[PDB]
Amino acid sequence: YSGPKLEDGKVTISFMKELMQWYKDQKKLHRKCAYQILVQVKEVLSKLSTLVETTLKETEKITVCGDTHGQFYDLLNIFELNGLPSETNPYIFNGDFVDRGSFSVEVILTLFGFKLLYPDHFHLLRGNHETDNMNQIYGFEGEVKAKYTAQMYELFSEVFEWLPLAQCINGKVLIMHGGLFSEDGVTLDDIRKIERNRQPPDSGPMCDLLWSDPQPQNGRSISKRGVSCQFGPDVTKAFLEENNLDYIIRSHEVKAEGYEVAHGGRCVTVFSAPNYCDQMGNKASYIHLQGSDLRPQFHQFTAVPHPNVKPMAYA
Ligand SMILES: C[C@]1(C(=O)O)[C@@H]2CC[C@@H](O2)[C@@]1(C)C(=O)O
Ligand SMILES: [Zn+2]
Ligand SMILES: [Zn+2]
Repeated sequence: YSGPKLEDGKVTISFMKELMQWYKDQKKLHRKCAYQILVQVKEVLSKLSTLVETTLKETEKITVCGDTHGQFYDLLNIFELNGLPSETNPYIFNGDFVDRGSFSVEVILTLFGFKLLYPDHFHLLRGNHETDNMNQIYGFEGEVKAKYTAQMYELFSEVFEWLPLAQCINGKVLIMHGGLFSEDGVTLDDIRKIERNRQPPDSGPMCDLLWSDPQPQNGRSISKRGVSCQFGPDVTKAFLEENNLDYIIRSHEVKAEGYEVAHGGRCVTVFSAPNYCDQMGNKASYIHLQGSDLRPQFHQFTAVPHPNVKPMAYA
């Protein structure tokens, strides 16, 4: 084995650079190194609140990306366009790192590596795909079994359970993969108190955070997905008012231009998987936010070439 190795059992920037190249070239991280990253990131994640609360000073910025779905080559492209993560270039990836795309193992170990390297500046929130039900069906379990073992997959599942569910920046912008709630009256403190180390329930706020979608019309609707609800602009306004927030950023739906701003400015979607599943033809975006100005700035990008593996090849 001549690939990337941890230094004194820990991730370093030189290791991350070697890993990205190893992966670009379609090579596999030694099972022992993958194991070490999984055990170490589980420890880090298990210490975090369900609601990560981050302060951005007025000179600081942060980049928010939505779903990536195993599109490793597009992930590399985000880092080339926007710079590598660092203490001065923080990232939030908003769920759905795996499944559908056929380089899910490469995406997740790269993201985990950076979480380890910059724990206070590199943020991962759970998506509806960081769950067992979903992985068993949509490729990630298949991909892990092919590249490693069922045992490695079980370890991934355990780590996913520790991913936080939401992140609030400056007490003003709340970020979650899915969206808001099937019931009124949910508070930031309620989110902080969610016992999140589990597979999500079929209902309730942990389910909603991972699964809900905005709708244009006032009210709530039963979701077409068969889980959670669609929520209207009235739901969003009431939630922001109670919680003294300005707006929410969420992901979880493909958008032709990579983003959408709904509810009169209150509910932003960001989606970071361009030409989703080699078929959608959509643009992707990431968002920049600055401490001095938390309004969202959208940066669009398009798909780049990848090796000839079809989406869902391991599904
Ligand atoms: C279909 C998607 C998925 O399966 O995760 C994929 C495409 C849009 C968004 O990401 C989606 C709807 C989601 O629910 O996360
Ligand atoms: Zn998704
Ligand atoms: Zn989703």
